[PDB]
Amino acid sequence: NTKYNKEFLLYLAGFVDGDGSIIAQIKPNQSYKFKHQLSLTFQVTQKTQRRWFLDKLVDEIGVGYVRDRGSVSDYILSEIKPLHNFLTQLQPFLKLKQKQANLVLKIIEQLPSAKESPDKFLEVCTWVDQIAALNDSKTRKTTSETVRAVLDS
Amino acid sequence: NTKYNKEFLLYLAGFVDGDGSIIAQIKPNQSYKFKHQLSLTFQVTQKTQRRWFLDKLVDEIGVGYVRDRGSVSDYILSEIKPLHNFLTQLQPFLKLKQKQANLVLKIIEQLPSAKESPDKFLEVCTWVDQIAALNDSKTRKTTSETVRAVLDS
Repeated sequence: NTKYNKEFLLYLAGFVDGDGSIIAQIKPNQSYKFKHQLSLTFQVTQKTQRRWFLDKLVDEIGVGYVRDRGSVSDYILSEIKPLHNFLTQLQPFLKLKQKQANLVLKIIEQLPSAKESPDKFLEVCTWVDQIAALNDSKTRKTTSETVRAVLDS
Repeated sequence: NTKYNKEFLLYLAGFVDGDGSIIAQIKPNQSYKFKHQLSLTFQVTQKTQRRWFLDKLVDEIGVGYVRDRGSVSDYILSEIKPLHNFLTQLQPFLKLKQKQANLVLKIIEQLPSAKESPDKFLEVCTWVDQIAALNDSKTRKTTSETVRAVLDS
């Protein structure tokens, strides 16, 4: 229920439209009722020499974490409830990635019913794919890609 | 010159910090007094399917142009006077690329004197290099790189 400052949201939306990522993924996981688990991730990446900017985002957003990946680092926010509150506030200012944000919110509002319904879940799976297409990523996998995801998990 | 709206500047500054380019170059050119010419470029790049965002920037900034490269296109602003007026207004909101914008301004304000003084021009050459380094680009060239730049001209 953190309320963010509008000038911050305006600058961060332009930053996100230029280089941030709003991503959803469905990965195989035998512990889940439908054998797959959803992950939702707002991500900003910088070279490690500007990791201060990512640690600053954690201070300013109040949630999320920074992870190192060698010569780059990311700010990651993947907790559902703070992610919903953050993207609800950022969305009105996004111009290139607003549809990704809208779909993540739609997915999150559907998760209680996706826990029990196969139909509700499979429909989340279609919105996951719509996000990937908006992100210019692959939305369809070959048989080898599917089995390899299973093996990787 | 034109006065830009502040919420547009905040959003565009975050967009520039995320993925925009403030670049300066010195290239060999026989017709110039010191045998080299300066180019100053503010550049935003998008995939061609989102070229509309770049053509929109031309409408909103009031100057600059869009060029197609392959699967990508750029908005380019390289005219001195409008570039100075635009970066003067955007600079207070930049958080990662502010030093590049300030050096481009300092270069532009030095251009009348750099026209006649070798020392003024060579000093602009040092600011060009400082921008390159801030851009994580190389600031020193090998002999083959220098001669090739001559040949390319």
